[PDB]
Amino acid sequence: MIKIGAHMPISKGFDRVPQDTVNIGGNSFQIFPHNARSWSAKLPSDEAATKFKREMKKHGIDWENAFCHSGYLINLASPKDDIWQKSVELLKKEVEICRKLGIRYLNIHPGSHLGTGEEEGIDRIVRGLNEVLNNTEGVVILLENVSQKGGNIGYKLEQLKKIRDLVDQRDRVAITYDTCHGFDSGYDITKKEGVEALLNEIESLFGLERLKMIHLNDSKYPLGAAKDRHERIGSGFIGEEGFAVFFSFKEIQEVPWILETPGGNEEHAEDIKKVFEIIEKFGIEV
Ligand SMILES: [Zn+2]
Repeated sequence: MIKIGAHMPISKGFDRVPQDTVNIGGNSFQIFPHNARSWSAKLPSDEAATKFKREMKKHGIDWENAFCHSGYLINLASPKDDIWQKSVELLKKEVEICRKLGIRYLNIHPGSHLGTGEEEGIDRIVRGLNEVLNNTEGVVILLENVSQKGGNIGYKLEQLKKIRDLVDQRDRVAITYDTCHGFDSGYDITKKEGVEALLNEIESLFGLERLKMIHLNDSKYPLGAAKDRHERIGSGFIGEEGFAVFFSFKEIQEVPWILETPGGNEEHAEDIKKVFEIIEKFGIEV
């Protein structure tokens, strides 16, 4: 079946997310683990966590379709030690928030070396991940591919594998594929050859079961732009045709599609409708 959803607001409480998900036509979702302004974040209370799990059960949300996404502050590739340390300590807290909520996945951008070098930046990420993983249990951290802006690490899937193969607990590191970041970086999912090459690269670098989530974003810019601006499904340079090709692969259908396109619940409900519209219009099986 198609597993699809969106990044959901948590400002009215975690427990409202399951209901909001089915109300936009989804059965999967992504959420921030908190709304902290700085390096310290609160845990959900026992009460909040219980309500969240109860609503999850009520609405039958598959726990393999529910993700947390870490915030913008954390940078494990930071050349600043104090930023690296604080980032490490906040990520641990975020893992513990996931544990409390029952969330199995925490998704992050690997980091930015801010112009101090990709190789040293990768080692820092690796070391940060070790400190986090070796001091926590259960939760799997997902590495997201990103756009090639500034010192971003991870715009090539090769970079995610270099990080992952050096981590102590590899089984607790997996992969998220963002279609907009990939498109920025030359990954052409608008052609079947492109999708096939993507799949082969994922299979060879990590194995296909390491692909835990797809961030389904159209792009404001052409293939290779490296611009990192998301676009509504069907309104960008990937388009209805591009996504139709992408959707035709069973390997792609196996993974939850999570929207990070502009707007909120209202706009995302439309994108979800658009996805099924594309599926119907182009005669995609299923
Ligand atoms: Zn992200």
